[PDB]
Amino acid sequence: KAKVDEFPLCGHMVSDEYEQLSSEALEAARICANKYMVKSCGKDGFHIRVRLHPFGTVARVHIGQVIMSIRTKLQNKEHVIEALRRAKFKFPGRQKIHISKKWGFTKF
Ligand SMILES: [K+]
Repeated sequence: KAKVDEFPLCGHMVSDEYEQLSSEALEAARICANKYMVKSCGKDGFHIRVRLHPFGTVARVHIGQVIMSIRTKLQNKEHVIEALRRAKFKFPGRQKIHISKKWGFTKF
């Protein structure tokens, strides 16, 4: 089950570049974001996930496409921003950070 009720604040690393991202860069970024989150919110104070596939491998990203998402308690908003802001260093091109109560999903 997804802790949507307990971790209502969502942070999203939104791509602003079209490009291929290696499994190594994506994992690096997840490590980075995870590390800061555990020491800032507690190993169980959040949920993190890479929204790209295949996840060596290579994954494609489009402009405006979510790369990574974190959910936690409203009080940790600032830590999420810092987690995503650091992690975006493992990826070339430009990335943006979006905060909301929605996790988002692919739709047609
Ligand atoms: K970057």
